[PDB]
Amino acid sequence: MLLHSVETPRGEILNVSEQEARDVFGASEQAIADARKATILQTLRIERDERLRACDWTQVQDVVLTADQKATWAKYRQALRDLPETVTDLSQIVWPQLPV
Repeated sequence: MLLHSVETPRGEILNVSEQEARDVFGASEQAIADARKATILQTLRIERDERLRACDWTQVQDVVLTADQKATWAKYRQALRDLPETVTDLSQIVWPQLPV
């Protein structure tokens, strides 16, 4: 996990570790925590969407899988959605790992 954006004293930096941000760019510990909160907040929402759209290869019934397999995968999406879609993602998301 690296901070997708730290607005350091020398300006804005894209895709940077907490180490690199402080070491080279001289980012504040309040600027690290902020960017950490915000990278987490970005990751968890997008990650839920990733689990849906990446596993969409099973959801398209064109694939040659059993109804059981496709149902387990239709449950995979629906279980991620059964978990409340966390607005302002400041809670450790624990969701299903894929069956196959």
